[PDB]
Amino acid sequence: DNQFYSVEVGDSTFTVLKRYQNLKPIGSGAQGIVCAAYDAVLDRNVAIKKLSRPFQNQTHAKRAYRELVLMKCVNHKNIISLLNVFTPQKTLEEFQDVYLVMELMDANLCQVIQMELDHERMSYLLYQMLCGIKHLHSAGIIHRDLKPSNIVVKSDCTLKILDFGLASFMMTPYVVTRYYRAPEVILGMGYKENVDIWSVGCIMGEMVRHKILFPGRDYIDQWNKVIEQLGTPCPEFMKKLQPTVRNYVENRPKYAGLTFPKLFPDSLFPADSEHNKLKASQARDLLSKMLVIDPAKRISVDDALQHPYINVWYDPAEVEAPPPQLDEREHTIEEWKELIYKEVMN
Ligand SMILES: COc1ccccc1Nc1cc2cnn(-c3csc(C(=O)NC4COC4)c3)c2cc1F
Repeated sequence: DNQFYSVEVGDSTFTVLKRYQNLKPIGSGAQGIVCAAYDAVLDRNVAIKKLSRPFQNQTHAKRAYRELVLMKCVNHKNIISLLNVFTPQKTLEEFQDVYLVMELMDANLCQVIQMELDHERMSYLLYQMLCGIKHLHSAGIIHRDLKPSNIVVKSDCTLKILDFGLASFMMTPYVVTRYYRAPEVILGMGYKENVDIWSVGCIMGEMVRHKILFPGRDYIDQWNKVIEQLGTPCPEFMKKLQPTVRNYVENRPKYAGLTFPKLFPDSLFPADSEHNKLKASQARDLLSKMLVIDPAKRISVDDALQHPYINVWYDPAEVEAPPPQLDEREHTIEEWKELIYKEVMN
């Protein structure tokens, strides 16, 4: 008679509704554990993420409350949608965990980057990323923390973006990934819409190079790998920095920056036919417009969707979407509990 049952997937206890059967682990981020299962009601396979007590601290509660509201507020083919929310607990006092159900995908973008892709599939994945990004901007949402681990794909090359970005001490052993954050985020300078274009550039470069473009233990090593490859930024970008961080960055050794045919040689691109030779140059051209330190010179999302390497998928009903207030604050763990609990009850 109990409409719930408990399964032990790895070390986490998955207490889900009886409609979800055959639970199997598929992924693991930092906010919860994800499982695949068969939804006996909808007759389809779903992905279930379990958020263990998200009100336990401010970082977990701010992120959980954020993505819980936006996923019923924003819809798109390239932005993941909510299928069902539930908690096995009955009252606010007993409230513990939140389970998010979404349509099951086939792989992470990290698994796809490890593969060798043609120009058709690379351009299509990059087209779907810019479509969902522009819908986020159309809804007044800027990500600033795009990364392959939060992007899922299917075998038919369909792409969807999992999370909604940044708004922070972490009491956890798992470290966050910062290799894809724009220089303005690395140095704290303020941003516009095109801050996510940089993250697209690091991903697109990684699909070609099969190596993290700007690795490092901290922002100290990361900014080094940026200027050692793209070059020391121009003084107009310099003066836009805060005086403290402007001094440190200006005091670094000056680099001319390697050219883009050198950062991405032709041997890394499908270059056997004439059509493949042209697409390799168009791809490298999009890398040149996206991977630039200065945001004022950086290409925008709308201009990237019209780039020759991308606009082969251009379709008006697919690019844009309707545009659908502001709940940013600081609460206690008890206040955060009720705020998240009522969002689950809806
Ligand atoms: C509700 O979820 C969320 C909501 C909000 C933010 C994040 C999430 N997390 C999240 C969602 C999804 C959907 N798909 N995958 C997936 C990766 S790999 C694979 C697979 O191996 N599929 C094979 C087995 O049958 C084909 C399937 C996910 C992995 C995830 F971490």
